[PDB]
Amino acid sequence: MKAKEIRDLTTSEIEEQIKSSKEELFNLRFQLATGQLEETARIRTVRKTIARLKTVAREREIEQS
RNA sequence: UUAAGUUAUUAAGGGCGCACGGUGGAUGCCUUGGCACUAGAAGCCGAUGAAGGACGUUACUAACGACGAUAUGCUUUGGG
Repeated sequence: MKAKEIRDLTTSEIEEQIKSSKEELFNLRFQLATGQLEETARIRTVRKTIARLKTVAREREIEQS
């Protein structure tokens, strides 16, 4: 998910998306550990999604001040 | 046949010369790194936590670089 859609989302939606993305990342890591993950690029994709979500959240809580 | 006399051949190995190899890294050529300077700029950083480090971050990750739990990177504005 890109920064444009992230900015479309609302703050509560940003937090929920961060939670679900972190849960997905955890599941991906566990599959990788157990040897059940072939599509390894998903880990990096989700990591960058989380980074973008947090970036937009920080932008909002900065511009509020 | 005898006697007297003379002189070879031998190379175990060695010497000189020659040929062919090996080892070794000189020499020639080369440059990625240095050395001395010129002109211009700049001449401080730090409790808003520095210099320098430790430990981590990748699908696989021992090391250097980069980066910092938003980690082998995030947003934005321009270039291409």
